[PDB]
Amino acid sequence: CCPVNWVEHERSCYWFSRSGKAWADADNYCRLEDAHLVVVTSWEEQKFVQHHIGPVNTWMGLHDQNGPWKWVDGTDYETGFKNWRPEQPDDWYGHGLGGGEDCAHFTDDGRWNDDVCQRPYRWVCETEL
Ligand SMILES: Nc1nc2c(ncn2[C@@H]2O[C@H](CO)[C@@H](O)[C@H]2O)c(=O)[nH]1
Ligand SMILES: [Ca+2]
Ligand SMILES: [Ca+2]
Ligand SMILES: [Ca+2]
Ligand SMILES: [Ca+2]
Repeated sequence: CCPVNWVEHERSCYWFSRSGKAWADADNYCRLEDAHLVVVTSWEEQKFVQHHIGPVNTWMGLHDQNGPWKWVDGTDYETGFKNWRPEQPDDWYGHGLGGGEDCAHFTDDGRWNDDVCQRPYRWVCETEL
């Protein structure tokens, strides 16, 4: 029951961009497809997403723009799956672009990093069947 060009996996439909957008734009894009930026809640889901994105920085539906870490669909961050890269998240200001780092993305090895929301990265949308 996924739309055409979406990939079905464990009761979810995924769409993998082949272009980049700033996090807020990627967020708006997913919402307009009645979907959200991918919410990763298991090791199995992480591996599935990694397979399709490859070694490329890719936005996910996890951010801390208004304070504590939140998943875009309300999934609790504290008791949920996490796959941060060691020493991440670090809310780095050293990039000199203003602010810390408020948006999460999969890195080239799949592990997560918090980065500057304005960066154009590829993204993944997810909808639940
Ligand atoms: N402290 C520090 N972290 C860095 C530096 N360059 C990159 N990073 C980190 O590496 C991430 C990119 O993979 C950034 O979001 C930061 O967390 C640097 O010069 N200093
Ligand atoms: Ca999910
Ligand atoms: Ca932050
Ligand atoms: Ca970081
Ligand atoms: Ca950039």
